Amino acid sequence: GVAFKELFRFADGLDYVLMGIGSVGAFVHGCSLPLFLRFFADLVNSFGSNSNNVEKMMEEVLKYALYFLVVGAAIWASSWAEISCWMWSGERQTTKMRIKYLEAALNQDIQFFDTEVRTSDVVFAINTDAVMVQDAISEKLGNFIHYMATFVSGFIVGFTAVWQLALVTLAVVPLIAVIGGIHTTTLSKLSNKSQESLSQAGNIVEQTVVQIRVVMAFVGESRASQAYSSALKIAQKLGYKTGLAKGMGLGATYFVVFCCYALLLWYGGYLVRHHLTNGGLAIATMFAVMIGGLALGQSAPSMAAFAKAKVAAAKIFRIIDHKPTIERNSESGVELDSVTGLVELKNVDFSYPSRPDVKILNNFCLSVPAGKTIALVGSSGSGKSTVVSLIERFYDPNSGQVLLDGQDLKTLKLRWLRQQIGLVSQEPALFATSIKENILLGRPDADQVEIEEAARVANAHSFIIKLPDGFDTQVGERGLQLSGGQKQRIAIARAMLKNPAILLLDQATSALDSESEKLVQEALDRFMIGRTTLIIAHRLSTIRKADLVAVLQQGSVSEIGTHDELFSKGENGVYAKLIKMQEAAHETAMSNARKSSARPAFKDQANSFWRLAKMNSPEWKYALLGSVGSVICGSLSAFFAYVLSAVLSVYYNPDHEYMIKQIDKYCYLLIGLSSAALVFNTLQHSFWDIVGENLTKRVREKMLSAVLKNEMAWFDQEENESARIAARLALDANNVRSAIGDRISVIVQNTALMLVACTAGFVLQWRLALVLVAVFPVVVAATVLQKMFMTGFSGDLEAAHAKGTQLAGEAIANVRTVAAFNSEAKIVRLYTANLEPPLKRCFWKGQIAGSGYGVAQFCLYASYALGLWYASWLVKHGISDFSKTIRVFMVLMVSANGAAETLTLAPDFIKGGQAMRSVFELLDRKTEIEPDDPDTTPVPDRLRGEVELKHIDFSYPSRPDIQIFRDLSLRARAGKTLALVGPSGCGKSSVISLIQRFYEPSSGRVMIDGKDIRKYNLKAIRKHIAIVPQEPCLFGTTIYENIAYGHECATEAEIIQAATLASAHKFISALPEGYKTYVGERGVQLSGGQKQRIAIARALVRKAEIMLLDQATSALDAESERSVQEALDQACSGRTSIVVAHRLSTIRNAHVIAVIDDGKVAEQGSHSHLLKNHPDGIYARMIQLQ
Ligand SMILES: CC(C)[C@H](C)[C@@H](O)[C@H](O)[C@@H](C)[C@H]1CC[C@H]2[C@@H]3COC(=O)[C@H]4C[C@H](O)[C@H](O)C[C@]4(C)[C@H]3CC[C@]12C
Ligand SMILES: Nc1ncnc2c1ncn2[C@@H]1O[C@H](COP(=O)(O)OP(=O)(O)OP(=O)(O)O)[C@@H](O)[C@H]1O
Ligand SMILES: Nc1ncnc2c1ncn2[C@@H]1O[C@H](COP(=O)(O)OP(=O)(O)OP(=O)(O)O)[C@@H](O)[C@H]1O
Repeated sequence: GVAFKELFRFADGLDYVLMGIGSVGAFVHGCSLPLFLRFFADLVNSFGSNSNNVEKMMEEVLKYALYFLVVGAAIWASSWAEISCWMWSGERQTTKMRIKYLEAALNQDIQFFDTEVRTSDVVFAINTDAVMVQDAISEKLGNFIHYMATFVSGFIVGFTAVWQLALVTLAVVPLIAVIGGIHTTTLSKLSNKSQESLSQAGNIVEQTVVQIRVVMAFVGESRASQAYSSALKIAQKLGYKTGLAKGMGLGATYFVVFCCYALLLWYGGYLVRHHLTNGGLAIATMFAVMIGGLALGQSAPSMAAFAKAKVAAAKIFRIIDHKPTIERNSESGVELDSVTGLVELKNVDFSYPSRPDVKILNNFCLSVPAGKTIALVGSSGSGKSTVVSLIERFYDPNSGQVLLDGQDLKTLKLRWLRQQIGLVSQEPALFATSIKENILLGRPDADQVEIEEAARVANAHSFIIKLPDGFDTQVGERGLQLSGGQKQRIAIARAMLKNPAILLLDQATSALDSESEKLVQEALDRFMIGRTTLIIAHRLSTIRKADLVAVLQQGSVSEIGTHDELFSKGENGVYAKLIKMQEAAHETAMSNARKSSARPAFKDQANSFWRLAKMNSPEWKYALLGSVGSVICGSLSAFFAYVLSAVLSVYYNPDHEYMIKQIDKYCYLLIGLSSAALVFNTLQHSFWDIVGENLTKRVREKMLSAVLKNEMAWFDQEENESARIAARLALDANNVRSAIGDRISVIVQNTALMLVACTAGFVLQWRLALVLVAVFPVVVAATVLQKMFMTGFSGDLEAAHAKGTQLAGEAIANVRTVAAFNSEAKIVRLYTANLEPPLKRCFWKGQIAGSGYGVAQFCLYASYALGLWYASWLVKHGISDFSKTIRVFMVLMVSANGAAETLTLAPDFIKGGQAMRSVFELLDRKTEIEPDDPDTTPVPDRLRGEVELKHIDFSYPSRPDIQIFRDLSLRARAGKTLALVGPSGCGKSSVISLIQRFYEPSSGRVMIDGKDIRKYNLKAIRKHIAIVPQEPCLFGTTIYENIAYGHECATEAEIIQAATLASAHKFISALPEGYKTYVGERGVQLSGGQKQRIAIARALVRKAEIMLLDQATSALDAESERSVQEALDQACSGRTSIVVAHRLSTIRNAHVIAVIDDGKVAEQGSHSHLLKNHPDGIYARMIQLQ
């Protein structure tokens, strides 16, 4: 909360012009609809009280039908200057704010991102705070002068027209506005209890799409639809009451509005027959208070955005001003002439200023000679990037002088000092630009010639030519998503252009494949010529090429020697322990880097309006009562325009005895047809939600029941991942609710007006009811634009500014890399030119949408001055009179307003969603493997378990390049063991994926008991085969269910004995709730070793003859692994087993051990066989490894 009138601090001379015009021109538009009614009261009062002198009919009406065109045409230059000088004065005060919010955050030291505000929010606050400030300069101030103009002019064309009918009307507007306040709140209670329950029943599909490999493995793909049904039966009983609370919520408006014109239109009839008030002045005074009375009601939402503005701007002015203390522009600095790379650190102690007690650096002493290959290889977790983060002078040391040619870092100029030092971190940084721009961030003023040879030295120039756009390829969201080595070599070239004198490299090839890390070292050795070089490395090749090696120890330099002297010490020194931490990062890198790859016209609406509304036919008895209630509220929207009209004819009758009677009908009917509005308005909106929701639940339970029939190969395809399936069941399920439900209640009750409004037109006077019906399109159009107003034109500016935000998103997040260069003037000048095409676009939407509301409020107030011109032309030529003509006119205009307050009450159909394409694509995709196929040979009794593979070839449809299996055959015998091993990670699990029929082999037969797996019912053949997954994640339920999720039915004693045989029952007996303990992702997270025990407890319940054990290791307990295997000795009692593991002691007693090699078996035998008959193979060497 800064204040008001400090938001406008970026203002200049010209923005004090666009707010003068945006205020006065928004004041003329406010004082119009009051000063239109008094040209309407004075018209009818003169048109209707001269029924004997026809000469004072022409020059009276034609005078006031030229005060409508002026009131018309003065809403060109008062609504093409309000809407088009605030939405352009909120683009010269927000856009100049986002520039200074990036000139004063990237120009701020790193410690500001540590002890002040997080880096998670300063990337957030440029997106969410710099929009809700912009909505309080432009729109919600322009919609606030406009109301106080209507409000004050609501009470001066009011209280001086008629005294005593203004005081009564002002005692009514409370009774309306306090009921419209009940209507807006009690919906918002259910609007946040309903969708919260949908987020409860929205992750129940997320606990199946993520774990699809276990759900489709077992039979239970139906029983995880049985929860998603019953978790939405809650979401109807929070949806049925939404209609019944909106049904009475409109009913208590049409009860008060009718029963407050039973008074104001009686008390008007008391005034005329005591000679105080005419007939124009008693319908004008009645409206001009009920215009200005309710126009104060929308002055609160424009006020509420002046509360969130002044506080969400206060988070931005914290960073704008914010004096630093480190001397970046230190023009009282010194300069050198010839550096040599002489770097020394003496008695340096340093830790972070976030935990000011640690001793990360403790008397650090490094001596770097000029032009060497010195390497800092110490223990992990001992800094090992903070040491790099001081030679750059990110921070400042607590105590100790950092020497550079015998000079301190607190002497030179940082703008000049950072130019000599090149730097490559572990992960590089490339911004959403082209290629040459991401190269010129090192040095600005190089030509094209110096760039092209340098990237060729870095071995990047080859595939840049292979790119289609060359060096103008837009790297970022587009740019065909270059690989990590390709991202690496550009940043290597980004330092080569700079020509540094000192080199700093921290884990260059730590995340690169064996192909490109050779290619990097081909470029590094070219770049390490004659330069002072400090490399923290990852492999021995740099260590062998290292000149001098220093060894850290707990924040202290321990060993200072060479590559050979530290190697000659043997295991006496720490250099042998450096090997112990070396290849721990070698093999775990590209195994896990593989895991990143292994884990990854009107005929369009022809039947989609009809096939959709054909499965919506067990409920026709609830949509032929809500159509009855849509006609009755169709009449009462137009019957009210008749009573208000025909009273206005009674006021000009000189018989004060027909006037007491013929008011006393139109007051008693107005109460008698007020009680039959509230009763028949909770049938129009209540029964069009019981037809509403019971379609929507019937669609959500067919989509998930038809996603789970697609093959496993369908499910990892490009768009079918986890976060994109729940979107197709959240957007497509709710956007299809508003297509059959709303647009029968709207299309009918905007026809029940026309049979009652135009009937009064084509009975009383058949000639006036053509000209009004010909101009009847432009009236109902012009009321929609008065209702698209008050929500503001040009909404949702996230889409117009999502491209420019991405450059500020990556720049703040890379604040060490950006400040490692002097690239803090280009990220300013490139944040500019991502705004200049979305700045001119917001301009020309001002000059178009300003006039598109400008004309359509002139064609309304002109078509009133042509309707009421054809009134006096009939009276002058004796074809009609006053009583029939003004009874026609006000019916056809007040009903015309009542039409347009239907289209903006049930919105979102006029291409509100074309999502009907996305639904029927998903319900009607055809599979190739039917998971429950009728007419198939059944499963026999409890079989011997003959697993056998014959001449099998495989290829994933995601990557059909590499063939996995090349004429592979393998046979499990009648129930002993077929334990398999192999090299190169747990990708070997793609043998189990062939048995489960998750995929299809390229050639061969998958025969079981001499019978193919295409000759069984697929759920029936997935009955007898258990499977332990690799990394078990669990369901957000009880442990008692996750073990009961292993059979069709479940009994108590079967769960208890099996978990005891699983040997997890002990600590389960020591848990707080034990079996009924709530686990998953919403409660107690467990250990990975106990996650293994639950998964093994799952598989034992199946009593499966065939069993497929994946990696049962990484249960870090030598006691438990032996004891579980003792039970696993009994877990194969007459059972066929494939056991796939790592440690050879598990397969020590295995019958048939085989090795995967090049799509073929390598060796066949066991422990006593392959060490006897083929002792020179792979099976003997890995025993010495373990
Ligand atoms: C026949 C026309 C010449 C007419 C006078 C016209 O100028 C005027 O703009 C009409 C369309 C408006 C002006 C005031 C409006 C009313 C504003 O005050 C009312 O009585 C409110 C009460 C309540 O808010 C209703 O939902 C709308 C309702 C009932 C409006 C119905 C239509 C109007 C009567
Ligand atoms: N503000 C901070 N920024 C970074 N590290 C911090 C900070 N405060 C404390 N630290 C500690 O500094 C340590 C630096 O990490 P570590 O010593 O494991 O090597 P590293 O810097 O991560 O090496 P690399 O970046 O090459 O992986 C962290 O373990 C962290 O606990
Ligand atoms: N879930 C998956 N979907 C599609 N393709 C995959 C999947 N997992 C892995 N792959 C592909 O298979 C390749 C290697 O995984 P695979 O399962 O073939 O291991 P493997 O060759 O059997 O390993 P091993 O050396 O242990 O025999 C990867 O390059 C990857 O592209």
